[PDB]
Amino acid sequence: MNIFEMLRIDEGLRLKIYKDTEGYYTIGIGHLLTKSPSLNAAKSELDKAIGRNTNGVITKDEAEKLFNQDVDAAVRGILRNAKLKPVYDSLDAVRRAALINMVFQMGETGVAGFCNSLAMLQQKRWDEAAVNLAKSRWYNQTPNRAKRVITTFRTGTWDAYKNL
Ligand SMILES: *SCC1=CC(C)(C)N(O)C1(C)C
Repeated sequence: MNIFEMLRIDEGLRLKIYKDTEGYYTIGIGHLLTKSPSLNAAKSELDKAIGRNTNGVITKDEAEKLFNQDVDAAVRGILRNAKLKPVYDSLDAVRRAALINMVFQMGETGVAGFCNSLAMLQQKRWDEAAVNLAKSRWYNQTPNRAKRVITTFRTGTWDAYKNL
């Protein structure tokens, strides 16, 4: 298991524009196109992202390309963020992947707001961190996914993602 395989399981793969759990136009492996309710706006973002006129449809290679960019961007985002970098650096590689997964899903800003949870993680109080992480809109709206990420932070293993 690794961050790519982990997010591939959590985000799925779809080659046509679809709406994500929040109702937002998305494509590929969880590539958010826009929060605008206009399909035309989403299509424009997609053609820009891919570099051709796609009419709302891309290939698996194209999906994987955006995905690699989105993973890289999440991580570099973490490393440029004064609230996230110290926790990230303090973690082992498995729990690092959990933190990348959160940022991919909710953005740097949403995760930075988890300051109480981040402090518990910095302190390696893994069970306490897990309890605090669940007290969140994130857990309530995507509980199965949140449970997997929280298990990863609690155990520092991939147990929630193997057999899946
Ligand atoms: S969200 C940034 C942050 C603030 C403080 C409460 C000092 N923390 O421990 C972290 C780094 C979580």
